[PDB]
Amino acid sequence: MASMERFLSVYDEVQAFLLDQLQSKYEIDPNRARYLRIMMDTTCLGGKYFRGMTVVNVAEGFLAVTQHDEATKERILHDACVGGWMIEFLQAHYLVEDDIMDGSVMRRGKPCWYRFPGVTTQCAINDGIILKSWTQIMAWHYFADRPFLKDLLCLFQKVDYATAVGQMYDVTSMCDSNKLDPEVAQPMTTDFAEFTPAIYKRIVKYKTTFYTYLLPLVMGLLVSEAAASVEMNLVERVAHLIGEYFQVQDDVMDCFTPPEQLGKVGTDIEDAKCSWLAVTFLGKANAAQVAEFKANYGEKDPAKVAVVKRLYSKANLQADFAAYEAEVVREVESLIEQLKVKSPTFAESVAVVWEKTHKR
Amino acid sequence: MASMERFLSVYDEVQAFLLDQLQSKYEIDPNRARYLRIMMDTTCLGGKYFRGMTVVNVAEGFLAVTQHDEATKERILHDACVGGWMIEFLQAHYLVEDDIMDGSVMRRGKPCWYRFPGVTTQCAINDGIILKSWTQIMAWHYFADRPFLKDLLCLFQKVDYATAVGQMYDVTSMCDSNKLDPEVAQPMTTDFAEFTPAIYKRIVKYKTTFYTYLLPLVMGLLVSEAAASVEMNLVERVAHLIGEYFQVQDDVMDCFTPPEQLGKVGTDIEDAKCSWLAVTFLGKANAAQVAEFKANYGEKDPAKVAVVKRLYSKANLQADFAAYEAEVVREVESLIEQLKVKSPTFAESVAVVWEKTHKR
Ligand SMILES: Cn1[nH]c(=O)cc1Nc1ccccc1
Ligand SMILES: Cn1[nH]c(=O)cc1Nc1ccccc1
Ligand SMILES: Cn1[nH]c(=O)cc1Nc1ccccc1
Ligand SMILES: Cn1[nH]c(=O)cc1Nc1ccccc1
Ligand SMILES: [Zn+2]
Ligand SMILES: [Zn+2]
Ligand SMILES: [Zn+2]
Ligand SMILES: [Zn+2]
Repeated sequence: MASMERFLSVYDEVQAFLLDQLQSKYEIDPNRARYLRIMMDTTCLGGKYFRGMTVVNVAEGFLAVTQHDEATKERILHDACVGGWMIEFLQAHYLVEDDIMDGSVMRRGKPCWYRFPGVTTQCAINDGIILKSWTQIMAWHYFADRPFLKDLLCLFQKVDYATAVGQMYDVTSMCDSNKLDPEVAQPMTTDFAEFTPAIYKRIVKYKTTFYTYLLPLVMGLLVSEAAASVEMNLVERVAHLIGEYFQVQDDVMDCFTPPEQLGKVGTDIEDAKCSWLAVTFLGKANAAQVAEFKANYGEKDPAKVAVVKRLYSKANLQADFAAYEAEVVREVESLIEQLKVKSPTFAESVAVVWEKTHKR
Repeated sequence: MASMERFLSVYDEVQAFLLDQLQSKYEIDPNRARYLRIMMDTTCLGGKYFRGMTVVNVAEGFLAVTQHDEATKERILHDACVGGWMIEFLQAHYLVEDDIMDGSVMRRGKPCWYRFPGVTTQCAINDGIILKSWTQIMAWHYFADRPFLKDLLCLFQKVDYATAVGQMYDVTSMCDSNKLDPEVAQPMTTDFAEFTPAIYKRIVKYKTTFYTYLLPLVMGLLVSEAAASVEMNLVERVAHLIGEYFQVQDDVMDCFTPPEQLGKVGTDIEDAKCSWLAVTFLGKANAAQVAEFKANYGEKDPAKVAVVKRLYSKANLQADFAAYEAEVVREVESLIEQLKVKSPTFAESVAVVWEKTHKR
């Protein structure tokens, strides 16, 4: 059975389990069950399933080199699919809530969930809470007797937390740290002194890399009972590196990819985000350019946004990106090589992860 | 050491642990650490700590009748305080998010968190996410080697889920079930056919009773290694009963307690909530009264809200409340008696829980 079909069948299984349990144990009625079914499909389906499928990929890698009964192979694959879905549902939680937080309009060419006419923010916040609770219901049901249950919950827990910490880092990235105060409305930074590579890296490391690359990799090891075949510090390092790279790409696209292609109208400039473009622009700009940046950034006014886009174009940031790219290639290759010492197989899964990110 | 002082010291300990771990492991800076410290205090402190203190109370009950080394008594009490804080932080999560969801103004005589000038909804949603992640960080750290860790996480998990399901039941309670559809903006019910005792009970059972009464009781049993001294079905029944009663009281107060006393301006009528007053009014009203209710309920207009308040006054709902109260007294006493069969001590903790609710 091909990986994607297995993964998608498990979605149907898991959905049916969750909705059946709401009827038998939580006194739900059919109309609310239908609402939740539609919520799950709309928020969890329709992406590329990169994260969930990485869990499946890692597990398949181990199966190819490990002796097992056929029933055991199927069990490990079912586990990897459920675990993949846990990550996809955790992402869905964060997308729902983030879209609300940011007042976002679209996501993947469709309205944000909260904007659906029969949803509203009042329900959507709670819907996003339910998305994440479903991750736990899945784990407790499908993995109840599994030897990796503890380590899987503890890891999941840490990644979730890191993610929420990263969201805080993100939404506060255009404030001056020394001015943060719940009592005082937060001015946008005037100096941009905190738009540095190191500050940027911290945002991205927590907000994206733990759930997008670390969790899928390590969950595939856990459901494979293979975490002792890897040096965990190398897994962390490679995950944080590829994940950073993934975000820089996302930041570039926000500014330069046509809205129809992107699935949304990017607003990083208007939102004054600490993006890779802004940090790298401020890293090479002259005094006059920095001044023109400060006068136009973080403003909804389209004339000012176009001034910022023009400043990025004239600044030839494509060249800084090529250079960053080349350095990421060196380091990712270095880590992959290091991972071969203890597990060729896992090194190869990381290679696959890298190819799917590198050239996308 | 008195229970409240122990409980409050543990708060300081747990806060310090969480903020220290954010500095040493999550790369946090001092200003964001301060923001989170202020968030925790503002959202978790200042209530009566009924829920957290119930865990401590149950545990103290067992200590009085069980042989242990002094160090063990202290360990069990420390555990009960951490576990109490887990519940208080879970409530804080839900209050933060619910206040946002409902567009609430005040809570306990202070502005809702999201309304603080340097917070905003964009941060507050995430803050509420962090509140709940902190429950898990506490459990994994303080209870890592504990024999009850599994059962405690699994229970916690189920209660959290039940709560989010109850929130869905609540926010959808003024819609016609058969009209729920994410594609279509939801009209308020015109018939009120779903304002029944049984539908009401389901809302309250999930939205409040699991986290307010069941979880504190059962967490006190778990940290005491005493869950085999009780019949769990009796614990559930008594928890659901007292919790229902607690909510009916809350519903009455929303309408009739002066705003300064309540800590907020109650808006159940304007929000068209399925309250105990509305269900009991519709249960005794004549045709003309029902018609006047339908014309005025669920409308911000103060003239219409005063018409609804007047209809409740003329309907002498105090008498239905006395009658309900008397029946709750019978049943709670019956369950307490039943609980004495296997544990006098735990029966007595439930009595204390009841006295603190009954006459408050
Ligand atoms: C363009 N420049 N050259 C490198 O080698 C790295 C960067 N910028 C960067 C800063 C923070 C995170 C990721 C990339
Ligand atoms: C201005 N130009 N037009 C596009 O479509 C993309 C870019 N520049 C770019 C910046 C950083 C990395 C890669 C490309
Ligand atoms: C007033 N009436 N008499 C009872 O004995 C109970 C109710 N009403 C009620 C309905 C749903 C939940 C809780 C109370
Ligand atoms: C109208 N009246 N004035 C108050 O202050 C309270 C009530 N009535 C009431 C309704 C149900 C239960 C208890 C009291
Ligand atoms: Zn965001
Ligand atoms: Zn982006
Ligand atoms: Zn609410
Ligand atoms: Zn209320």
